[PDB]
Amino acid sequence: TCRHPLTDLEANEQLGRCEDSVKNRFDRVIPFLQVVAGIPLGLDYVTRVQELAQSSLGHTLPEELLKDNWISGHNLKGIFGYATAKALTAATEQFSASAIGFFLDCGFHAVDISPCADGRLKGLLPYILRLPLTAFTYRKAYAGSMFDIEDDLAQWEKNELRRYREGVPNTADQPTRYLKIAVYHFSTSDPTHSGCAAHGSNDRAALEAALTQLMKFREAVENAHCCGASIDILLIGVDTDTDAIRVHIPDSKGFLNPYRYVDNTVTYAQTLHLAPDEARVIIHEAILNANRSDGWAKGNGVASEGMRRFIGQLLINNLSQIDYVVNRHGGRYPPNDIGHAERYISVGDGFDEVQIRNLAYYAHLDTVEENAIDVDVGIKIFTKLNLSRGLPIPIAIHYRYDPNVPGSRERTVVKARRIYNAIKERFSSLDEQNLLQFRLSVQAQDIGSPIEEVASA
Amino acid sequence: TCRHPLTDLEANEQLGRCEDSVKNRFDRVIPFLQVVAGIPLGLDYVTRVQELAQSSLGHTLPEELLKDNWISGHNLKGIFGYATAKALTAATEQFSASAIGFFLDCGFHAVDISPCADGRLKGLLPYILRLPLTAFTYRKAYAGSMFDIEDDLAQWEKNELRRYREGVPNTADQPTRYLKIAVYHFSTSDPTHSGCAAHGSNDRAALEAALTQLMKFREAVENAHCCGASIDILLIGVDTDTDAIRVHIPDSKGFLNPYRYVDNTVTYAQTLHLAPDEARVIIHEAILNANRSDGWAKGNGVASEGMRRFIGQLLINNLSQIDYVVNRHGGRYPPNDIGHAERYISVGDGFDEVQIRNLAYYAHLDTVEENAIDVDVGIKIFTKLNLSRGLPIPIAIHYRYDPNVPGSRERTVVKARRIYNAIKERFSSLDEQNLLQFRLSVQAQDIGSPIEEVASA
Ligand SMILES: [Zn+2]
Ligand SMILES: [Zn+2]
Repeated sequence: TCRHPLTDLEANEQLGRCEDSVKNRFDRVIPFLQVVAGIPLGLDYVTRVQELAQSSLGHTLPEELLKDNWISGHNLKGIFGYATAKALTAATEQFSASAIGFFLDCGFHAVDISPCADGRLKGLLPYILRLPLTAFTYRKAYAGSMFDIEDDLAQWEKNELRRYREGVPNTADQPTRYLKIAVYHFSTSDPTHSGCAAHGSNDRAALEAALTQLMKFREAVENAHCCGASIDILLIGVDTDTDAIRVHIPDSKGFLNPYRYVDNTVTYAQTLHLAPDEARVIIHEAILNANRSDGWAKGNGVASEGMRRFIGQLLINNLSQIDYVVNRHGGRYPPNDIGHAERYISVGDGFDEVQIRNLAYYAHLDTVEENAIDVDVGIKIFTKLNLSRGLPIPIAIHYRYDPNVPGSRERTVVKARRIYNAIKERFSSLDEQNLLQFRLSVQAQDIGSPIEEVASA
Repeated sequence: TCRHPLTDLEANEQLGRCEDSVKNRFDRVIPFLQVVAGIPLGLDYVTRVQELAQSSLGHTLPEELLKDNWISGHNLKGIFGYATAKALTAATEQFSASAIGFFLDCGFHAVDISPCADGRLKGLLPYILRLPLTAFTYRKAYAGSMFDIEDDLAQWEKNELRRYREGVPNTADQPTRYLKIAVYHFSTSDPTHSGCAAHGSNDRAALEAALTQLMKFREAVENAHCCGASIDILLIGVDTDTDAIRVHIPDSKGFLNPYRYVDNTVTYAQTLHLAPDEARVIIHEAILNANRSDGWAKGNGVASEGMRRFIGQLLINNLSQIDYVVNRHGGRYPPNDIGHAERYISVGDGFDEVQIRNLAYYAHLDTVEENAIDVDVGIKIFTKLNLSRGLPIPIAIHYRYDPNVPGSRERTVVKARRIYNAIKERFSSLDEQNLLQFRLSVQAQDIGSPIEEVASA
């Protein structure tokens, strides 16, 4: 078990430290609750619980959570909800140009990544791809990578208008394109149970669904606008057991083949014992041989220089993540980490500060009526994850708003409260048992904006 | 009672003929139902009902509506729903460049009108303003003229991108602007009961709400984009009793004063006995005196030539509608026509083919969860309008889709069925009594596209 020459050691250590700290903050709540349940409800109950909470979780608890526990029993569910919300707040607060130039040199003025809403793909940008979130990098996760065409088209139009009017990334005459990346996931160890649940854990079904959505988006962009407007499409598959990516190389015209791809597992295997420059040569030629391969991978021409450079950089970055997983877990995630191990249900736009693998179940929705199935899937997952142990389900309803648009924050807060009430009236049996805990938050759309808590009522 | 020299007589006759035909098609159903209720449920019930329907409504009825009526009683509610749907279909089927040049000469490359969702404002474009619906004219009605800023901003961005890329209306360097018109309504005879129900029938409240929304949209456009991007705003008030408009004249910088306006009632009064050219001179100077007036109407500078020409054309067009109302109803709508007299509830994008005053109650919504209050208001209105007489409430769920975007039609049909089910589960008491009848339809976003019925399940 040696180290790859291209591994980013200090970045790996930093990422591991952040992951460990956040997961520990979320996980230490349960032992504290178990200790609390053994404290008699005497006259010293409140003081003892408060000092124990200060010693364990680093914060105290509101007296309303403990004031009437002597007559109403231990308020373990309320303490759990409060502690989970505090852990999420602490994680976000603790988290809180070169990428644009690199994208421009590769021939793109904007990169749009649409991975699956699976929790195992949450850390796709900071861990698997090592791509920072910039003003021109977007991450819109959907269930089964089934991203919506209309909003992507609107984003494309907005970016093109910005290029035409101000040329913020670059002037409109530059021959750069809009890059849309679709990410599917699969499990090598358990293909039939640990795959994409949106497609019945069928690897090829997820692959073809993502490819079809990419093709539909490209054709919609072509149809909606004239003068030969077009976009570039990229397809990436992630093995959730080893966090290794296979990138489907487009041909000269940009079409993607489900069989023409570069797999980073064999690349890591065959570049382990070489030297940095030689490994870079290896991946540079390997992209070419994969793109020029025949048979089922028959492709017309070869991909552009920018495409190949971008894919090579992606593979080099993913090598560090493969090495990170090998170091931390001996080459494969533990059996508990292979499946669902989420700590809370994220509803709305999600958090850009806690992009950690298998931390939360994300349900991209603006209305419960439109995407109820995501909420039901999350509740079903947490029924086994949490309700089996008797713990309540924590739900963070987070939304982003644009401060430039007048009245946007109030509308966003109203939307958050509406979502909270809709999730309340559904699963009303779980509500009556206090098995659902909520926290509502809003944030400005700018990167690094503070997160503001809002009252549930 | 003489005729205004500027009245468009043949256009008035044509409009009156269409209004009469559509309203008669909708209204003749009830007498037919009353005749049907007197037919004994013998062996000749089906044949007699079918021949009566052919003689009266011009179409037959499905046998399933009448096959089991002998044991289940008269199916008057089902026949009512079917006949109302057929009447709407007949009206739409019967309904089924110069404007762009006129807009360009006035300095606008796109006109966006956002009237109140009141049924009395339904015929605002073809009757009150005489403005045809073109590829660059949009009509987005909202309750209380409370139009949404985000979609308007998206439409502005799309239009500007089209100008920059292809210059379909005109090239981007042309000094034209995007024109946004907000229309509020008021009642002269019954100000406190027949005003804007979204603002408690308060005229000044509706005026200031519309003005505030226009100002918010202008400031949002200014903030979201640099290089001094801006839009033009116009405010119009409509007296639903006489269909007369007062247009608030902007000053040199485009700001609007709630007190600086030209009223078309006094204009019609003072131009009745003059000649066409003299009347045109009168309205041309009247715009100037109103815009230069002082006191509460103090404004900085005078409006541009294009603005004044557009407002003058609007007033000249509205003169014909004032004359039309004077001819048909003796100067004021009948007391039954002053209030609510709608025939069905339109849910979704509405119909561009039946723009007739007080024909339908429109509820602009994509989700019942988001805009439930519109549905409740419509149900409350039709409880007095229809449920008092024992008739069911007819609801047309209509939506528009873009054929260019792949999979758009299927998504739209799914959305229509979802809306239908959501309205079904709400007001379930009305559903169980068969007091809600539905028809679901989709249409391509292009003007003049056919309307396609879809099954409720
Ligand atoms: Zn998935
Ligand atoms: Zn109104």
